[PDB]
Amino acid sequence: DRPRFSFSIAAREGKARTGTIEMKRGVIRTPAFMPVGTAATVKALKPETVRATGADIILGNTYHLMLRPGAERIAKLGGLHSFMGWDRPILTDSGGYQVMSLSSLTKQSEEGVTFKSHLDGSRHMLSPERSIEIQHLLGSDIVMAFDECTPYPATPSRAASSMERSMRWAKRSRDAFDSRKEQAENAALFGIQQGSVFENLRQQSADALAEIGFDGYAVGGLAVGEGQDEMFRVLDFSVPMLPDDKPHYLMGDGKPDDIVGAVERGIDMFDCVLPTRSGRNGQAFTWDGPINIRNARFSEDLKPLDSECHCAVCQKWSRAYIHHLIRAGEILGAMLMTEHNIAFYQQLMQKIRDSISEGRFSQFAQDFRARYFA
Amino acid sequence: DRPRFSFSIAAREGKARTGTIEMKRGVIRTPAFMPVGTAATVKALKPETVRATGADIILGNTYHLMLRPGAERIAKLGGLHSFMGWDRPILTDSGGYQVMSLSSLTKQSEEGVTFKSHLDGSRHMLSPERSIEIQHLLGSDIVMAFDECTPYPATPSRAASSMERSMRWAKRSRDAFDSRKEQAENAALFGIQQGSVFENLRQQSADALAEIGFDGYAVGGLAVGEGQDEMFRVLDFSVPMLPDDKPHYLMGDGKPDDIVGAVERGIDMFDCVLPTRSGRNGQAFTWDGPINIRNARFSEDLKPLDSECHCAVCQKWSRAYIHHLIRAGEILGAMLMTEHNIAFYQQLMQKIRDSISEGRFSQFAQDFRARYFA
Ligand SMILES: [Zn+2]
Ligand SMILES: [Zn+2]
Repeated sequence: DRPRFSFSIAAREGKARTGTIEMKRGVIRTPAFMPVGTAATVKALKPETVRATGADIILGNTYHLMLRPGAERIAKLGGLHSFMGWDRPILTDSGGYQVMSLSSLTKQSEEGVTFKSHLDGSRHMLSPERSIEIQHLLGSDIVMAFDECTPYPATPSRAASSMERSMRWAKRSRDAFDSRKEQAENAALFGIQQGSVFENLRQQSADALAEIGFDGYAVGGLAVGEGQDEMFRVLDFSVPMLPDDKPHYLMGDGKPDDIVGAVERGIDMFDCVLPTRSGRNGQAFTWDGPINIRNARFSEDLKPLDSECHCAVCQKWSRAYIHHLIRAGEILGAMLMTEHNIAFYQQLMQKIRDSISEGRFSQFAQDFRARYFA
Repeated sequence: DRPRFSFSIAAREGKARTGTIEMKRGVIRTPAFMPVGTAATVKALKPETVRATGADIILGNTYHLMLRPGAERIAKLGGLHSFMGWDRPILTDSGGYQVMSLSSLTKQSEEGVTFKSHLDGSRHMLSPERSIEIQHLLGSDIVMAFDECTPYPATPSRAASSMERSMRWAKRSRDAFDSRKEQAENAALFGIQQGSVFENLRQQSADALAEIGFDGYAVGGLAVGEGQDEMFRVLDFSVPMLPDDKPHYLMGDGKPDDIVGAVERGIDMFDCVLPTRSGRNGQAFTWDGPINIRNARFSEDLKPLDSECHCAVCQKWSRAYIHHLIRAGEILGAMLMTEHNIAFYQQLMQKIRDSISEGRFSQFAQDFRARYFA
């Protein structure tokens, strides 16, 4: 019934857009938050719970999956969707970022990268061709081109070199994806803009990616230490360089205010790990800003994590109980914190979508920030 | 509507019985498996999931709760049921066993015991009066008398001394419970038979407890190293000493075959920790015996944990997936293993209840053992 891929914009306000991506496995409402699944699980949540929070799509980490349980093994078992029990779209990253951040003994070349697993020191390889193949074996719906990441800060020369290599690799990724009929006909492929903080390099990258042609365009290389002011400054000039009629995906971690500002700058998709990572460490998001539930001030607080949140956690349990669970190291604490935090991010996305649709997003952003930072 | 406490026996076969305990917060089907909640949580499960597995009642560990978050704190917050979100009956243990097993610097006397917390070395006290008070503060439905445990093996003299002290403490527990109107009118009190492996001491203990009078009678002091043959030998003579018309509660850990044999000997209630403890360590129960899901033989096994199990885990996920989760140390692995194992124990209890009701329990026990140990 549904097409391989169709992005439609229903409403706009300034640079912000709201709409839908239709794919074979489901519809994705945009702007979208895509919860992160590492090794075939969204931390401490059954897939049905992830869906109940409002997620339309989740991310799978290729690097983690190729190490454990293995890409070929997942294919033999019927693919990632079947394996983990999530039947809606899955976006897979290329594996490259985690190779840089997590792996050891990395050897980089124009062909790709060889590296040692951080788990057992076994040797592995990634390349544009192999990354696209692994994403095929997983049965990914949205496949990411394999690129070479640029650390922050980067000199103009190094940023240019890595961007140029990334563009050559974007073409190789495109060709690998297209040559595999089943993948080409059923999945989508996104390209990744590079260029660090440099406007000229960002423009060259956008031009190269548009010439190749992709179903969507990510902004890569941000959220890696430059800070919000600089990230926003780069997004100001970078997002307008990308094709307007395709989704714009900001890759990287983000707080609620990062998401709001990025949407104001034309971003349609987010993959923030913060709500799945920081939940078990005690951080809970609320409309009045984040709290750390471990703080002693919550030990006898009968209110829910957030006073307005519609999630199941906030309907049933108190701050006092969750404080106890997290302090005690109980698994249920991680379950409840993670469900609430992902649900909070999804409610943020719903408010963003509704406000853009109603032409009051700028007001929403101002009201959101005033209260969140009060 | 329902009474404070009413135990009714609907059917019998040999020493085995099936029936119901009616209490204000709900009906408990017997023979019953009562999943263990330590510090106000059944490991890795929301209360609704615990209920979905078939549990009618759960256990709360008094020792753990008095340390964290504290009994007075739980009372201030509205009681244990409200705190953790379980609205059905809760049985609380007295705290005594864990004082012996887990605490340090224990000082025992005829008055009670003082001890240091294993968490932070803070000093605490338990006595018949204080244990009953803590169970009141938690809002327990079934309160356990506070006793003095007897290690295995025990000399006849030491077993007699501890049994005699336990009987004096049973009277003190009875009086403390009765003097508190709200507790006496709404909760039930069980006494605990002691006497180690000695028939004469078990008889003296049963006589003392029956003279005092309780709503139910536990068999204490077993499942502590004597092994199944000896446990069954002691149950053979010990259970018939207890009043026939009240529930018989075996305190201690147990495998599926321990439960079946104990029911054959007249036990009505079980509190086995094994399914909540061993799940995250890899052990899954099946009708063909236990398996360890971490074993490499399961890495590509698409079958559910058990071929007949009706639990949600066995409807949705494969052995291969759960193998991966447990090997990877993922929280979802513990969630799924624990849900399946508790559900397996509940299905065992349902088959036991149905077979007794139908006068075919002896056949069920034989068939169960033949297959479980094949
Ligand atoms: Zn919530
Ligand atoms: Zn099952």
